[PDB]
Amino acid sequence: EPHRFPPDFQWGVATSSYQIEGAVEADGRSPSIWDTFCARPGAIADGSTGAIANDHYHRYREDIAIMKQLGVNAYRFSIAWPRILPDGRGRVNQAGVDFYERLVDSLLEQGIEPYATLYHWDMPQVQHDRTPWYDRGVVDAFVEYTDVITRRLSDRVKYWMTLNEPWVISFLGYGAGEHAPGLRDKELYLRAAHHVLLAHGKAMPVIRANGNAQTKAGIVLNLNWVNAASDSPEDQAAARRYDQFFNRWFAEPLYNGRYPEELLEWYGRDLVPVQPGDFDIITTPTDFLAVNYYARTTVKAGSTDPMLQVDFVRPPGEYTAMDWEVYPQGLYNILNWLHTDYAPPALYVTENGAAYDDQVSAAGEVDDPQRLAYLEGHFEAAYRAIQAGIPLKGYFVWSLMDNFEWGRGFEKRFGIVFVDYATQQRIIKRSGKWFSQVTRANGL
Ligand SMILES: O[C@@H]1[C@@H](O)[C@H](O)OC[C@H]1O
Ligand SMILES: O[C@@H]1[C@@H](O)[C@H](O)OC[C@H]1O
Repeated sequence: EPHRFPPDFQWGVATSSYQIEGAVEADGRSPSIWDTFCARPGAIADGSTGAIANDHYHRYREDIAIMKQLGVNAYRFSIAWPRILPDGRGRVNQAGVDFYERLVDSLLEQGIEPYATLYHWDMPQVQHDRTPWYDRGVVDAFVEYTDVITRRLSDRVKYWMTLNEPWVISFLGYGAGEHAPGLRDKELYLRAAHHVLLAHGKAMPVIRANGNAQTKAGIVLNLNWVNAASDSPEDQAAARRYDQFFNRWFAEPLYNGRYPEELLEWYGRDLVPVQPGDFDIITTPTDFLAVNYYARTTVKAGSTDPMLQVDFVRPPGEYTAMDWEVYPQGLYNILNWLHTDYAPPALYVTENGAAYDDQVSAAGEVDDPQRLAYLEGHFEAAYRAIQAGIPLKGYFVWSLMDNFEWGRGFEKRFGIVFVDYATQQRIIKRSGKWFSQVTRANGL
């Protein structure tokens, strides 16, 4: 009664360049804003950096053979700007383009469809020094990079995502100081949020011009299910503000050419650097909307976040090692909201997964029953979305393998494949062996 996904459903895994590649000085790559941020005392919980990570730069063929064992028909990765244009603009680093050619050819040779993210947070440092996200000149810098890389690969890459999680780039990078470049200012976050949207909309016709009739592109939004802690008017309004901040701030511009008006007023409307024609650019038609979903966030009126006047509440329930509530209904809820309000022609889940404490048994196995249960419940929510008529075309598990989890460093393991950092040994987890069966059965 709750069995099979559509016959051409895309089952994948996802990664990003800085989280897995390592070889940070190899083959002409220049430092990213993350290579510099990892130097800051207190920025990374375990004091780690992405300098080596999974060494996927060297080990990609072995990682693609693991993908074949998992039976995925798709693979979501990001392209490092610092390998392609190490001076940020101008001179193409041929050897960096060459890595992504070898990666894309190794994937298509194994029948794995490439889903390429253009921007997953690793701007070159030298380019951030000229154009941070809050400087409108960042838009043409991103379009130039997009132009260069899409010209080289669009014969072989059909699916293109512009930027990964505008909320993270803007708010964690410039509003909360938790991600590179590590600034913390309401105005800088709002400028960066606007310029991310404009870089999305200006990139879109360049991806299309450099491609063919098969080329599909879209943006990737992180979205979480937001819940008021109670029916108190103060708590309902706290939830609505947080929802406006987290979920609607990017979606409303993308589909309706407006920011959420109540939150825009709350902030100071003049702080957002909107020019005439900007919403026409931001609303440029997309082929799909990609969604990164992890959790339910429960909000009360409070002062924890002084910017939004909210506190977070943990309902009784199940939490990952990140302290993120496990709420698979939230994924159905988000997909249904997007379907009803915006009618994207296609939806992808480009990230969903969990971090739990993992150990290699005496027998060399990784028994992760809480990660397996996490995935089973979310896959079941996706199946329900499809049965309700929501045009969900694919699902990418975060992550293929344990990697550098940004401010959490390597202590949080998201992989369905375990990495022994002492040896770079990959061990497919119990959750990975289970997924190996889901992909092959195309269902649960
Ligand atoms: O994507 C985001 C994560 O990387 C960070 O820890 O804070 C919020 C998340 O949704
Ligand atoms: O890259 C990932 C990000 O997109 C998600 O929200 O945060 C977890 C990271 O693993």
